[PDB]
Amino acid sequence: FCKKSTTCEVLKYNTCLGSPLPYTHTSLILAEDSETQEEAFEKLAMWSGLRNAPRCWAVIQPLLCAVYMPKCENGKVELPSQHLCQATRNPCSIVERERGWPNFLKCENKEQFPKGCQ
Ligand code: NA
Ligand SMILES: [Zn+2]
Repeated sequence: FCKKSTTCEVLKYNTCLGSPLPYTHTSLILAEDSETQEEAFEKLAMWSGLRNAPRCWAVIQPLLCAVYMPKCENGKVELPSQHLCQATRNPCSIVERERGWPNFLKCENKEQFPKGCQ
């Protein structure tokens, strides 16, 4: 329940939004707007507008990477934490005005963002 069972695929990129990754396997099961890694790349660049607000970017960048390019290992993908999600709501509240959060990026989604597994 802190992880989701899935089939891992080899990462086509070694970088998520500037950050080098310490893993080479991923899954697209968490990003409900992407079916391929090439689509996840496109959607990730779409979120890169939040760079102009450092206090938003500091928390939203690790979260988006945990959703779009998460670590897959031994048939399981890791789930992003509820604490990390809630930290984004306030400094990134501009999203609510401009487009709103997708269901897979809402904190009320307890199966996507469970608490405990930090
Ligand atoms: Na998907
Ligand atoms: Zn491998």
